[PDB]
Amino acid sequence: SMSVKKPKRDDSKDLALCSMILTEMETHEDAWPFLLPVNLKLVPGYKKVIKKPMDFSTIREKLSSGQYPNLETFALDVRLVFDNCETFNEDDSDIGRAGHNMRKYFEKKWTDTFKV
Ligand SMILES: CCC(=O)c1c[nH]c(C(=O)OC)c1
Repeated sequence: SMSVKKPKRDDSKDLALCSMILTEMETHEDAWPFLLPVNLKLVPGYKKVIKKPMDFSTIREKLSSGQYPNLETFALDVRLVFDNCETFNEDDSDIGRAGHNMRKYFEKKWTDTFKV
């Protein structure tokens, strides 16, 4: 509270570390469904069903332009990518599978990078 400061983790490397994780995401072989925004004019349903579209290139742009206040807002957008994917795709589809795989890949890198 006021004048009662909690000790707080060093956050000076967060931007660089998030960029690094995002690069590992981008270069994963199952990243292809998520590299670019879904084409809202070629994909039926998507615009109406998915209220907040998100993809790696949009995350990269936001990261590169200081639009994440902290690492948690970054993780929220990354998870949003995979939550959208689950909403729109069958688990037993290539894209569905890819989403699960990439989510797992992210969360381990997240834990290993920041959870001490
Ligand atoms: C034609 C199908 C298609 O373009 C598509 C289906 N699901 C998705 C998607 O969820 O991208 C992440 C794209």
